[PDB]
Amino acid sequence: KSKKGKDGRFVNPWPTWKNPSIPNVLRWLIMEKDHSSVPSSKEELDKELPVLKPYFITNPEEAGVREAGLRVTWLGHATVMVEMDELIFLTDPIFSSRASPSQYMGPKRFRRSPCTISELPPIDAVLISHNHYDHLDYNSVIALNERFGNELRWFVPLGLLDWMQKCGCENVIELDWWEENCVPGHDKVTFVFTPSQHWCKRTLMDDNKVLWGSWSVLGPWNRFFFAGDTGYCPAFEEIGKRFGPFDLAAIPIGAYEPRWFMKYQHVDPEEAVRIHTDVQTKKSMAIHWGTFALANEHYLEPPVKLNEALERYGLNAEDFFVLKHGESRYLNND
Amino acid sequence: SKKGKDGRFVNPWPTWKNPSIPNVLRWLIMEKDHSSVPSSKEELDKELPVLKPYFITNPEEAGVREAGLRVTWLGHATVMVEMDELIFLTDPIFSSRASPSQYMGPKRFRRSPCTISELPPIDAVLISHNHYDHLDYNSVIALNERFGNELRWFVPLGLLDWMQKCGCENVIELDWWEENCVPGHDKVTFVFTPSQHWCKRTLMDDNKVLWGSWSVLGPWNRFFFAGDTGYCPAFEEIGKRFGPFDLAAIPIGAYEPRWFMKYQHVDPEEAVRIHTDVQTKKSMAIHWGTFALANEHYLEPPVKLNEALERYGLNAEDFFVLKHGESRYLNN
Ligand SMILES: C[C@H](CCC(=O)O)[C@H]1CC[C@H]2[C@@H]3CC[C@@H]4C[C@H](O)CC[C@]4(C)[C@H]3C[C@H](O)[C@]12C
Ligand SMILES: C[C@H](CCC(=O)O)[C@H]1CC[C@H]2[C@@H]3CC[C@@H]4C[C@H](O)CC[C@]4(C)[C@H]3C[C@H](O)[C@]12C
Ligand SMILES: C[C@H](CCC(=O)O)[C@H]1CC[C@H]2[C@@H]3CC[C@@H]4C[C@H](O)CC[C@]4(C)[C@H]3C[C@H](O)[C@]12C
Ligand SMILES: C[C@H](CCC(=O)O)[C@H]1CC[C@H]2[C@@H]3CC[C@@H]4C[C@H](O)CC[C@]4(C)[C@H]3C[C@H](O)[C@]12C
Ligand SMILES: C[C@H](CCC(=O)O)[C@H]1CC[C@H]2[C@@H]3CC[C@@H]4C[C@H](O)CC[C@]4(C)[C@H]3C[C@H](O)[C@]12C
Ligand SMILES: C[C@H](CCC(=O)O)[C@H]1CC[C@H]2[C@@H]3CC[C@@H]4C[C@H](O)CC[C@]4(C)[C@H]3C[C@H](O)[C@]12C
Ligand SMILES: C[C@H](CCC(=O)O)[C@H]1CC[C@H]2[C@@H]3CC[C@@H]4C[C@H](O)CC[C@]4(C)[C@H]3C[C@H](O)[C@]12C
Ligand SMILES: C[C@H](CCC(=O)O)[C@H]1CC[C@H]2[C@@H]3CC[C@@H]4C[C@H](O)CC[C@]4(C)[C@H]3C[C@H](O)[C@]12C
Ligand SMILES: C[C@H](CCC(=O)O)[C@H]1CC[C@H]2[C@@H]3CC[C@@H]4C[C@H](O)CC[C@]4(C)[C@H]3C[C@H](O)[C@]12C
Ligand SMILES: C[C@H](CCC(=O)O)[C@H]1CC[C@H]2[C@@H]3CC[C@@H]4C[C@H](O)CC[C@]4(C)[C@H]3C[C@H](O)[C@]12C
Ligand SMILES: O=S(=O)(O)c1cc(S(=O)(=O)O)c2cc(S(=O)(=O)O)ccc2c1
Ligand SMILES: [Zn+2]
Ligand SMILES: [Zn+2]
Ligand SMILES: [Zn+2]
Ligand SMILES: [Zn+2]
Repeated sequence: KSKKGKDGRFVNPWPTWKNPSIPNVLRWLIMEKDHSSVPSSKEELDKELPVLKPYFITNPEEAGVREAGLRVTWLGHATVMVEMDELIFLTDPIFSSRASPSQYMGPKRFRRSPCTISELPPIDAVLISHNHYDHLDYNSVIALNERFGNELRWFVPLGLLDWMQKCGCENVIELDWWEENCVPGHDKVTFVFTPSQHWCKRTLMDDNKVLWGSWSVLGPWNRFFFAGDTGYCPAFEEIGKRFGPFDLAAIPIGAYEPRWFMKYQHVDPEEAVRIHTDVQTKKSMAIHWGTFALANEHYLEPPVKLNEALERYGLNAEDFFVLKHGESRYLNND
Repeated sequence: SKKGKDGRFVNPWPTWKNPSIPNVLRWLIMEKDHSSVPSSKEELDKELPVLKPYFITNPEEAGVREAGLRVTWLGHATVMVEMDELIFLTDPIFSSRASPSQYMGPKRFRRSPCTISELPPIDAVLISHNHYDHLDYNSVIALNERFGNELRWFVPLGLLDWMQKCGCENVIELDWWEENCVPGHDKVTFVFTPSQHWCKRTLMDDNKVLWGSWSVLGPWNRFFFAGDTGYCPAFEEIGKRFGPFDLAAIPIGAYEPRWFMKYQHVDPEEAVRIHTDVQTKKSMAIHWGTFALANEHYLEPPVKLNEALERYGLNAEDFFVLKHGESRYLNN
């Protein structure tokens, strides 16, 4: 322990130790989402954003990794299924149509989930970046703990242990910044909770009662990063130094409109490539975007801006790629 | 005329039927005890396989026109019927949970055979009553969003406000024994007909809106849809005014325990009794298999229906149960 940014707790709750943060939010009702991307008749969306059928549906076998490499599947938004070092773990699972506490108001995904809970292979762990309704889905937790359970190791930030138990999960681990743990079975892999510049909120006045963050999974064979939700911040340089080089990093590239406002909690594609450089990863996956309209940008804009920023930094789509809904990708290491 | 209409108690709608008795006491702490226990995904694939509808692989097989009659079961009471230049949906529920909340309520154990975007052009939807497993807010939004005036909403008395607040302009409030039609081709008639059930969505809105059943009289085929009901008269009356019918969709589920349910939910024997009363050639067996709204085994209703069919001198052909997503072309 020499020079890591730690928490990061004001009076009772946690602010971001990062300097760029400014405290002023006015939340989500009808206001900035509105319709400035204008998703048209679904056939348009099928052409632009085709939802694929994941490999583990047609071929339920083959869903391991056979050590060596690293397989990844994008299940919309921040839902990512990662297979490595004899483990298959999900990240920020959202399978409901609506990311909201109500059934009558809230952002409803314009792209259906590539698969269902019953159809996915045996999960060994779930990673929760923060507690927002588009990353933490009550019904999804219910489904996973109904099919899985005790066998499902939930890795959550500080403050969500109570919530997880109230949902009905027994194998739950609260982690603080730079804290680590593992799956009981496979001790060779370590799951570390690492900083991020975001916030937490589900109800009134519980703002930041629970922590946010990012996850670093250190296997013997593969190293993986998952940013979650964040604006640009110096803690990703710290992550790239302490850990790294990583094999895959999942970086949000969406919901970066009113930068003047979002920039403190949401990178844009330029800042996303900035993250990719910071974390010292070999490859990066474009998560967020494409699933929910959580900001004002055109729903196809973030990939275009990502390619522009990639060219800016002298990189190619190979280094930082965007998948289709349900598409998979295998990556074998040196 | 003999037609038994009704009614208007000193405040809400009665059933006016003799058998009605006090039997409500909402199911939030009532028979929650789930003793049918659907589980074991292996059990669900074998027991209740969800089929993939024809209009998925061949969306153009919209059928209809052919003088006959096609039906597709999309779980619970959600049924798509195509005949006599019409494709109309009935009691559409596509959400997982039939509840006003996202945290409590009956979550279907058999997911919907298809989604809203995948179905062919629907010309009409029929709403039997306002319960959360027959009237689904999100489904209504979806259809009036993909569709608009291109949707004939037929609702009981008291539901016009709800539908307009949802955003539908093509809505018709009916009192049972009243008729109407779809603008384009008026040759087909939609009639709201009696039934023995109740209505409730919130606190103190008990029976503010009517329940009932639907009779669709085309030039070529006549079709009945019961909706939700316990056994009561007027099914003979329905068989009298119109009929003989070609198809009837009769609920066969959510009947146990009997002492509580008999007055608003038929059992399969009473379903066969309805089949006889209404004068239909064939029957489709709706409700059941999708949501657990009672204590009976989730597989029991088909067995009890076949037992009652043998009982009443009828064959499985006369009263058939489809699989989830299966279709059937009842011609002639
Ligand atoms: C706009 C209405 C009331 C209108 C009025 O009477 O003026 C108000 C009353 C309830 C308010 C919500 C309460 C919960 C939230 C509190 C946040 O700190 C701001 C966003 C939310 C989601 C609020 C949004 C909005 O400010 C609402 C919906
Ligand atoms: C659902 C009831 C009324 C039902 C009825 O009496 O028929 C209405 C009455 C007051 C309504 C709220 C008033 C403040 C807000 C107004 C916004 O424009 C939409 C969100 C809110 C938070 C509304 C949500 C909801 O639409 C409420 C709670
Ligand atoms: C009970 C009706 C729906 C009735 C129906 O569909 O017939 C629903 C519709 C809108 C819902 C409200 C929306 C705003 C609020 C959302 C909160 O997360 C819970 C409390 C409130 C005040 C909700 C209470 C209740 O859940 C309402 C009023
Ligand atoms: C009330 C139901 C269960 C009711 C039943 O037995 O049918 C319970 C089951 C799980 C419960 C939730 C667990 C997670 C959350 C814990 C919070 O500290 C309060 C809100 C939430 C969202 C809870 C709300 C509510 O208390 C729920 C949904
Ligand atoms: C009104 C009851 C009961 C009062 C009590 O237990 O003393 C209280 C108990 C718990 C309260 C809820 C807990 C979860 C949420 C906490 C938020 O910070 C504000 C909104 C919510 C949704 C609260 C709204 C409401 O105020 C509740 C439901
Ligand atoms: C049992 C609790 C209260 C617990 C206590 O006694 O402290 C009570 C409080 C409010 C009650 C609900 C009120 C609305 C409904 C009234 C019906 O007649 C039965 C079902 C419902 C949905 C009730 C279910 C249950 O009877 C609840 C949830
Ligand atoms: C989610 C809040 C608060 C949780 C917390 O902050 O600790 C809890 C506290 C009070 C809870 C309610 C108490 C009465 C009811 C009890 C029933 O068995 C389930 C539904 C109801 C309506 C409960 C729903 C939910 O479980 C509530 C609203
Ligand atoms: C706002 C939290 C969700 C918090 C979370 O998801 O973490 C949810 C969880 C349980 C929800 C309650 C369930 C019972 C009631 C359902 C009604 O139709 C609206 C009012 C009540 C009292 C609900 C209010 C609100 O919708 C609650 C309290
Ligand atoms: C409050 C939102 C819309 C808010 C917005 O436009 O941003 C509105 C939009 C549609 C509204 C619903 C329409 C159908 C119902 C009408 C009832 O008489 C009251 C409950 C319901 C379920 C309404 C609840 C609430 O009033 C909703 C959900
Ligand atoms: C707090 C407002 C008062 C505003 C008004 O006078 O309209 C009241 C009056 C109208 C109320 C709604 C009317 C329809 C529903 C009646 C239910 O039995 C409880 C939930 C609902 C959804 C109510 C929630 C809430 O109790 C509201 C929104
Ligand atoms: O568990 S799943 O089989 O993966 C699952 C879970 C939910 S739910 O989380 O919201 O209950 C779903 C909700 C919808 S809907 O359009 O919003 O009604 C559709 C499909 C779903 C599939
Ligand atoms: Zn967020
Ligand atoms: Zn987000
Ligand atoms: Zn009913
Ligand atoms: Zn029903």
